[PDB]
Formats: sequence, C-alpha cells, structure tokens
Amino acid sequence: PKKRQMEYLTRGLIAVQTEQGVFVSWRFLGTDHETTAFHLYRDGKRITRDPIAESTNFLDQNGTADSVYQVAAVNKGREEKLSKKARVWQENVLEVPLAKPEGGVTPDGKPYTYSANDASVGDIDGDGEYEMILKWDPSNSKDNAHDGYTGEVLIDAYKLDGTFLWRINLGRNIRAGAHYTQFMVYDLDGDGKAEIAMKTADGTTDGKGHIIGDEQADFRNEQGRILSGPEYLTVFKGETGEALTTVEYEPPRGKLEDWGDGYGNRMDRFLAGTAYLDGERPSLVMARGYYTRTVLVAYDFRNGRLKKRWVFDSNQPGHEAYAGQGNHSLSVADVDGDGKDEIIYGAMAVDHDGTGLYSTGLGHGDAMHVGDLDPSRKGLEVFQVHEDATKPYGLSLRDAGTGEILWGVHAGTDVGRGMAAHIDPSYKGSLVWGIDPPGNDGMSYGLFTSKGEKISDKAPSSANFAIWWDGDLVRELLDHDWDGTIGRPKIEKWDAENGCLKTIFQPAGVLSNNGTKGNPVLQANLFGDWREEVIWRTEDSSALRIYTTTHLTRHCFYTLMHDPVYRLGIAWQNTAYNQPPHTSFYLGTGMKKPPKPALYIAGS
Ligand SMILES: [Ca+2]
Ligand SMILES: [Ca+2]
Ligand SMILES: [Ca+2]
Ligand SMILES: [Ca+2]
Ligand SMILES: [Ca+2]
Ligand SMILES: [Ca+2]
Ligand SMILES: [Ca+2]
Ligand SMILES: [Ca+2]
Ligand SMILES: [Ca+2]
Repeated sequence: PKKRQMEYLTRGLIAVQTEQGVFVSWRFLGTDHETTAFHLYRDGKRITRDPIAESTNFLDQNGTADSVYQVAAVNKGREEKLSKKARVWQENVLEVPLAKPEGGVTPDGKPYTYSANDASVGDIDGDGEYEMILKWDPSNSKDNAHDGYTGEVLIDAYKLDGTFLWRINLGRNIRAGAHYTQFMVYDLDGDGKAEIAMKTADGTTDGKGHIIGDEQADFRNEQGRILSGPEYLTVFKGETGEALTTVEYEPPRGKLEDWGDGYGNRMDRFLAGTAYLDGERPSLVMARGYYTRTVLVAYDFRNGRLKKRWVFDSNQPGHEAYAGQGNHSLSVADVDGDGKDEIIYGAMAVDHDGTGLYSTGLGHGDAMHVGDLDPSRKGLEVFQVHEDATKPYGLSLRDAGTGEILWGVHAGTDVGRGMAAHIDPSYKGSLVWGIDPPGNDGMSYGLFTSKGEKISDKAPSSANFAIWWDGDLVRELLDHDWDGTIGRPKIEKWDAENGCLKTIFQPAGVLSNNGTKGNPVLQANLFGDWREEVIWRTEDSSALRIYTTTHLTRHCFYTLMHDPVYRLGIAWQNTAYNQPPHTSFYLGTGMKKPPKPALYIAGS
C-alpha cells in the first residue's frame, strides 16, 4: 500500500486519579512496531517489570496525587527515550479556559451573546500535540430559510494548557449558521504544521488583524442574508491565524435562481473535507450545494498557494442524476481499493479524480456512516437515512464502492436520525437503526443487523454519535437529553439482553451544542489510548471540558488519529450537521487483526 502523510504525535501520556489508584494511558503510534511494548516509570523509577504489550493503559494502585509518570517504548529488548513527565489529573477532566467574546447588537437593535460551538484539531506548531480550533456561535445564528441578522463568526486557536493563540473574525459578510462556515484544519502542504481553510469575504480579519478586501463593504440585505459581493476562500497559518493565500470561492453564485430559489437557501449549503485524492498527500475539498446543483472543488496547497485540482459539477454532461443526493455531511474513504480517497457525498459518490463514482438516486439525508459495517462482506459499506418521503427508502445499506443497495427499508416519511455501530457483541459488525430526532413524533424505524435482519421494531433511542468510551470492543452511544431549550450531554450503553439504553456518563455543568442536534464541541481520540475523548462547553462557555476514560481495557489499537478514515472524520466533524467518525477497519467483537497504518510522518 501507498504510505500516507500523517501527523507526528508524542506518546500523549496522561494520568488520572481514580478511587482505585491512578489510571495511566498513552498512544500506540503508527510508527511503532506491532511487537513494541512499554515500560512505565513513576517518580523516575520503573514500576513495570515485564513490558506492557497487550494494551497502552495501566492502573497504578500505588499512584498518588503527587505522582509523575513517564513511558518508554521497548523494541527487541532495547528501551527507547522516556516520554515527557505527566502529572496526575484530579478528575477525568481537562479544563481549557476560553477567552469568551463579548456579545453585541445586530443592525436591528437585537442583542446576542456567544457560546462555544463546533471545534476541530490540528498541531499548529509541529510538537506532536493537538491545538483546539474553536468556532464561536452567536445566539442569533440562522437556518438558511429563516430571516434575520447574525452576529459575526469567530474562530479561535487554543493550546490544551489554556493558552489563547489567536482569533479570526469572519466579519459582517459571512452569515452565522450550521450551513455557512465549514472550517478545515489539516497540514495540507506537509510541513508538519496544520493550517485552516474556510470561506471568507470582504471584512474578514485574520489572526494578526489584517483585513481581507474592503473593510467598509456591507453586503447584508434587509433580511440579514448575504447574496451579493465577492466570495473568497482563504488558507490561514495555524500558528498565527494569518492569511497565507486568498482566492475566489468556487463555484460563484452566478444567477441566484439557477440554484433553485432566489433567496440562497439551496445555494448557501456548504460542506468541506480533506481527502487523499492521490493516496499519498491531502487535498482540500470545498463543496457547494446538495438539494439541486451540486459542486465539489478539489485543491492542493503547496508553497503558499492553492491550486485547483478538479471540479465535479452535477450540471456537467452525464452528472445530472448526482443532484439532490448530498447530505448535511460528507464522508471520505478509499472505497474501491485503489489506495486513493473517494468522497461519499451523502447518497452519491465522487471518484478520486473528480468523475462521478455513482449516484444511488435515494436522495438527501441527515445522517450517514461509512465504515466496515458488515465485516463478512469485502470492502466498506454505507448506512444512511433519507429525508424525501417520496423515495424508496427511509434507511439504506449499500456497498460503499459500487453503490449497490444491499437492502433498504421504506418509510414514506423523513427519517431524521440514523446510526451504525457495533452495539451487540452477538453480531459481528454494526447494528443499524433509524429514529425521529427530538421534538418530533418519537418514531422508531427499526433496529437491524448490517445484513438486514430485523432485531426489533423499537430501536435504541439514541442516534447521534457513537463513541468508544469504556474498555470493551462494543461502541457506546453519545447524545443528550433535550428539554426544548438546552441539552444535557450523556454517554449511554446498549443492553442487548433486555433492549434498553443505560446511562454510563453524564457530566454536570456542561451543555450540548446546536439545539436538538446535541453535538459535543468535539469527539476525538486526542490523547491517551485508543478510546475517544469528548469535549463539551461549560454552561457559560467560560471553558471547554475535555473528558477522558478511566475504564481499563485489555485491547490494543494504533491511535485512531493514525487511521486513514478516522483522522479524516475528525477533520469533517464540524461540517454542517456534525457526524461521528469511523475506523477504516472493523473494530468490534470477532474482529481480525487490523492492518498497521501505512504512513510517513510529515516534516520528517
Ligand atoms: Ca502543538
Ligand atoms: Ca502545513
Ligand atoms: Ca479509492
Ligand atoms: Ca478511485
Ligand atoms: Ca436534511
Ligand atoms: Ca465490509
Ligand atoms: Ca466499549
Ligand atoms: Ca484516548
Ligand atoms: Ca456543524
């Protein structure tokens, strides 16, 4: 296999106080050998005798609040350089204080405030530790079709120690809302440091205070929309937030009505992804449209410049059937076995070279999941739900590479949420299900194996994120309890024996994001072992709280950020209606040994 550019990562050693001792976990790196084992040191002294070789975690019954840990890789009996010293966290929470921006007033005299919203991660300085890239959302942010002015969108960078690095202000000409700004954080050129790409406009102010274009320009109409004036695409330096290059946004508006309405409702439907279109280095993919005209534009970033790679446009001859298929998210994976990434754009797919891969014709939906959902069947599968009541299926399971529909279930109505996850150890692969979102009819559309066997008419009442949280191979479920105004985050576990969800984590003082959608700020394997961390905002957005597991595992996996599908999932997590990340391999009961990551480290 081709070796993919990936991020340098430190051991990511953490230590957390529990009632039974100090829980320690660290990364198994893509550069480690399958036979690599580990020694642990507490207060300078080795506390392991036999190197730890079956996991990258440890419960130290002799650890105290004052203990300091280091880990060393061991290969062929030879021990390597010890990690940085890790101190013991008092709780399984790392709190990152925020510089909460002050609210304001829109032109119509209506006040707004800010809350901490979607995030992404990138290593902006190349030291092997992630920084947080955080989007602030004003309290007046808008669904496209709802009129009204919005507060300016702000994007911040923070170090995990709470250091505020910079703020980008997108300015008055970028409307706030789920479907507008899609911020892509990645080391696009391979120097070892992440940059940030997003759509910008006249009046966007970068991290060093430099304004893009005309500072005086105001393209907001009486309804608070921006439907005129230049549109730009900017790559910002990770370290400083400074604009590196700005180009014209593609595709341009053209005649408004050609998108299907004159209000920009369909036109201003943006998505973004990072994809290894050559199977070796990342490319940037900025997308516009899914209900009607659908356009994906690929770029390569090198030596301070964006260069257009290709354009997929449903208006192109032979591509008409590709319109109306995109979801409020996209997925990225090598689905056809050529080593190169394809874009799974909801109910259709675009090949690595920008040609049409397939269109299912099943139409736009609000959730999708690409992974090895049926490990008995060669290749990846796509499970998704569908919104159009007139279409054949409310939920569909297909071959990811050919688009062949393996099975589907008719609904004759919008199926607004869906999940695919290994929640039942007695089925090798994912169960899949569809349910109504909160504040709707509370309907279930069934729980099925990925082969289409109906387990029950009543599906798990959570269909949002799935998260590896505890020690076992089953995936847990992340959602919230929505009360009509706010959501209280939770992680739940499926009880397959009696067909119910049990709450296993529900932290106080934090809120979910994006209304009924109930998103975390971010879910990602940020540090420690292969289990995933989760970030939620405090109620007042004075801080982010990053939660990490303290459940001991007997299982060992390479860090998920070194997985070619999972890492790209983190990059698109913020995109429109946030979707959860998946592994390129089947992780679950009865799994075969995963292949070691085929990679090289950017920046040597
Ligand atoms: Ca860093
Ligand atoms: Ca870079
Ligand atoms: Ca491929
Ligand atoms: Ca291909
Ligand atoms: Ca939708
Ligand atoms: Ca499969
Ligand atoms: Ca589990
Ligand atoms: Ca972890
Ligand atoms: Ca989002």
